[PDB]
Amino acid sequence: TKEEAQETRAQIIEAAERAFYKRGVARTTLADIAELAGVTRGAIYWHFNNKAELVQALLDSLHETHDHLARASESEDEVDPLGCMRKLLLQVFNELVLDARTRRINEILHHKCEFTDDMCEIRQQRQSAVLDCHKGITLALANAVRRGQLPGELDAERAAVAMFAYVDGLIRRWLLLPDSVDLLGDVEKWVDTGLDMLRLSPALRK
Amino acid sequence: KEEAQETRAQIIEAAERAFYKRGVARTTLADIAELAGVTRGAIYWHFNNKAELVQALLDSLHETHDHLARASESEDEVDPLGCMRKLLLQVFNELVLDARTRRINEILHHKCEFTDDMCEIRQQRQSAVLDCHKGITLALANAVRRGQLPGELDAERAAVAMFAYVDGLIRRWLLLPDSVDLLGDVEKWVDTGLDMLRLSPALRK
Ligand SMILES: O=c1c(O)c(-c2ccc(O)c(O)c2)oc2cc(O)cc(O)c12
Ligand SMILES: O=c1c(O)c(-c2ccc(O)c(O)c2)oc2cc(O)cc(O)c12
Repeated sequence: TKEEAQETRAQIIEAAERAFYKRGVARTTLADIAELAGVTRGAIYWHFNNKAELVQALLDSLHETHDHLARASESEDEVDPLGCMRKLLLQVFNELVLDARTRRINEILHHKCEFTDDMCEIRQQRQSAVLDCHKGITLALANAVRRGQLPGELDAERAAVAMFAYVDGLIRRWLLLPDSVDLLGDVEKWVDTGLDMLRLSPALRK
Repeated sequence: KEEAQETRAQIIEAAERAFYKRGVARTTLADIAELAGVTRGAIYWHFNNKAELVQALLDSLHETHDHLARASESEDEVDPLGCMRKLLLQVFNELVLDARTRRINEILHHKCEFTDDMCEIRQQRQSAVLDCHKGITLALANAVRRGQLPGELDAERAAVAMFAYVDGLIRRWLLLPDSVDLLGDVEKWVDTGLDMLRLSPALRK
């Protein structure tokens, strides 16, 4: 039963990471993920309708580790939301450098996953996630404005974009040129540089 | 002319269409040649492989901006920061206004995988970004050797932070266009980033 279904789902997802990583999403089909996993073909199709659905499963496995700190950062009851957002970003960067799984998935998302008309769902998916992530940072930022943590007149919306843009470019930079930027030693300076932009930038106000 | 000089240009325009439609990984020279109306032999004449075409698209982005870029990185110039702000203004303008620039960037960012089959693509991108970094740092060095940026700021970590902000903003606009108002609020976006290189203590040491 159940136990055995939910072990081969883990086996499928794990061969998917390895296969998308070696060969990229474009030219890896479910047929090939099946063989690496050792499962059958019908195993995969019961589990995952198609490739876009599997890509979304990997992208979802990234949320688990950061869950708690993000919903706390976002609740208007919490009294130190910018410190919750700070500590999230520290955990996001640490996990990236320490957890090879997390780094591998991010490198698939960033450097091995094309947007083509062939599978529009991958693009669509991604637009949702960045919108989701946008919705959260905004609420959290608004919370920091009320709590007088960041300038009281701040554009929460444009600040959320600046910040997402900075964190995303930084992750991508290090995925590309790791031995350049020591993300694990200065990790505090990287998170803080971005956060400074939100409290000091006049361009982000009004 | 002779035979065509601008067969090269016609192959490049077909490469952008092929790559934009179906992405770099599953585009062959045969697709590109069929699309260009020439033979594969005519392609190998200008290019040894696909990675070279990808390189040519990349290199074509530096043409419009190279003047404000060269002006920013020299000592002679009076206004180094104002040249980075102008360059970045032109970068964001060309992107929103030119479809070709927008398509080349959407190819680079969202339509080109880094794989073992073609490791020259990841390599060419590393060098391109390292090249860009040497530049940003030189531009940031003379600005601090002036009234423009705080004294003894780590030129290099601010170079990374800025390249990262801009690169992430561009990619974000390509993903969700009608969410950044990239054109019109242009001034604010460029400045949000440049405010970062002064105002931020974390960028100091
Ligand atoms: O939660 C966040 C998050 O996940 C990311 C992010 C960006 C790219 C990735 O590849 C990734 O794994 C994470 O940026 C953020 C930036 C913020 O200011 C606040 C956040 O809460 C997140
Ligand atoms: O010249 C620059 C440039 O080109 C880009 C850039 C980044 C990502 C792209 O995808 C792109 O097309 C351009 O960022 C910059 C950031 C700076 O601080 C200074 C610059 O001079 C540039």
